[PDB]
Amino acid sequence: GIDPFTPCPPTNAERLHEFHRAIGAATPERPTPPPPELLRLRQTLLDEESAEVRAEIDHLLARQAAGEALSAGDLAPLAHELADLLYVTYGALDQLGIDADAVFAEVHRANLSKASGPRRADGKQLKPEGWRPADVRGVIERLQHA
Amino acid sequence: GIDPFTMSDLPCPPTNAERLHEFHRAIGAATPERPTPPPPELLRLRQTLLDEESAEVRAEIDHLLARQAAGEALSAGDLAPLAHELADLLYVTYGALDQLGIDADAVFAEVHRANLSKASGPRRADGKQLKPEGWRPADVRGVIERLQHA
Repeated sequence: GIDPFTPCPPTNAERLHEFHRAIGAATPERPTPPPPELLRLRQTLLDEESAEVRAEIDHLLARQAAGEALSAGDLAPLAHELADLLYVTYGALDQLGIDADAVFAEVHRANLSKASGPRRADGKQLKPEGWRPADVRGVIERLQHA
Repeated sequence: GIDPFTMSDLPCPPTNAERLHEFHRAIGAATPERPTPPPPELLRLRQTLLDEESAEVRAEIDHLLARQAAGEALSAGDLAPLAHELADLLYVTYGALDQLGIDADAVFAEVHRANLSKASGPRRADGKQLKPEGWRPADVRGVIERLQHA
């Protein structure tokens, strides 16, 4: 039964669950339809961070257009903003009670499978024979019933 | 090292960042291990990918909101398109970091540390989060400097 003889490192999705506990945002374990106020907030957070990343890439491109060879350190603001974007993307999934890792694993499976196809002469990736799309409707279902 | 008794299946799954590194190897595009300034073509591609995916997520939230405005009660299944698109957004955000040779997990860990620390602050009367005593901002420059070395 149970006796003295009776732990993977946390993932970034799991970090968002810890964060939302810390800010008192009590987020659900299983997929949960959100109130509209939550959707609007998540939209705003995504729009704001996306714009920040976009602007930073524009700034790096302008420096390159001027003849600059950027250094690694020059990438720090962009890297920071990309991580902030992950933070609000994971954040939206977590507030929806949707396991980001489970959904991501399915999208990764379909993308990796697509990568095994040939390329067109012009370089476009083609799908292989027997390629199955990501079935995210199926993932949501399994999360509801586990 | 390894022997007839070794268990090859790892006790822990790859991180999503690690999955992007695997993806890039699969498309021929074998990306750098350390921070690497990109050519402008690479930045333009990553920008387009982010713009397209963020626009898809945005429109899908708009559609959910329209249905709620109409009096509908969303089901968990109604969230699948949005969840798919948020995951695609993760895919191209991690993809950008991986193409820059920047370990997304190391940068995220620092952002997380600072955000979690801020969450330990008090709230103002109107609920605005305040920083605690001893708060230190995310030092992503320092992370990038460290990633350049063994």
